[PDB]
Amino acid sequence: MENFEKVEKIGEGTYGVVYKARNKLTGEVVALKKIRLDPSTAIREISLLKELNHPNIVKLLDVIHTENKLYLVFEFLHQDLKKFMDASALTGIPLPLIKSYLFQLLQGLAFCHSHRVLHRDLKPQNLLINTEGAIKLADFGLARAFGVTLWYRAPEILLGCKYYSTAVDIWSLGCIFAEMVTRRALFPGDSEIDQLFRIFRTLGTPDEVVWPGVTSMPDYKPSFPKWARQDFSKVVPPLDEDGRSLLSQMLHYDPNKRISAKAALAHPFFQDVTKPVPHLRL
Ligand SMILES: Nc1nc(-c2cccc(CC(=O)O)c2)c2nc[nH]c2n1
Repeated sequence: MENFEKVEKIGEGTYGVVYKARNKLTGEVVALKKIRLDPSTAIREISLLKELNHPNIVKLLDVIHTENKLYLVFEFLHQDLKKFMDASALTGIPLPLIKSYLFQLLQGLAFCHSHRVLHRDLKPQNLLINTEGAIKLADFGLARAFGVTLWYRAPEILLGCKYYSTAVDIWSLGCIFAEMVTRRALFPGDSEIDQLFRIFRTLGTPDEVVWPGVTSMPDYKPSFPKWARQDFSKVVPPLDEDGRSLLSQMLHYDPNKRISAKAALAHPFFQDVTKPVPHLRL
């Protein structure tokens, strides 16, 4: 590369290959994302995301459009939440650290949402951690500009609603919360219908009482099986009553009923939040 002294593939991301790269002029290590194309609107829209700065969002440092190729340059972090959860599977992530991470992620969502930016595809691979106890969300705003792990997808998306709201991100974060606590994915579906039916088997099949308008969703079928709903006490033990209450508000079926990021920060579950230091093996 003409502007990067060295470049190493990290892995296959949601938009193309992601590289660890060293800027040739400055020496700075960045995450360089090559967008897999064959989009003038996307360039201007994403370029606006360069302006956003919060401690819990991965900075978009640059948008590079050269040689008819598109690259996004982001601030590099040394581990994602997926790998951290794997590394913590025998002990679990300590509760104070789960709580710190959830609090920080909600601050990042609240910031992004207040600026009219959604994620739409939050998942452990786009939640990145550092050695100082921070966690940051990567790739906020890209999905709208550009138009597969289904495990974190909100039910309205799975039911074919093409109108996204802030609530889709709260759903995904609720699923991630549950996974940090239990050390297993909450809804590890293998297809859209398996994903939907895993949700239904835990939370009950939605109906017009809990979710007015659900039966007019594009992909809703009156033939869906009708499962009863399970208690969160069975789903995320040993999470306490405060954590279970918050999770239940993040996982309401009706997106309009789900707690906002701002309201979630005020929940009693955060009546003793702290910022612990994680043990990261790099
Ligand atoms: N080390 C590192 N890795 C990634 C990364 C690498 C591969 C995949 C993804 C997410 C996905 O494609 O869904 C993210 C970063 N994104 C911003 N900063 C980053 N730093």
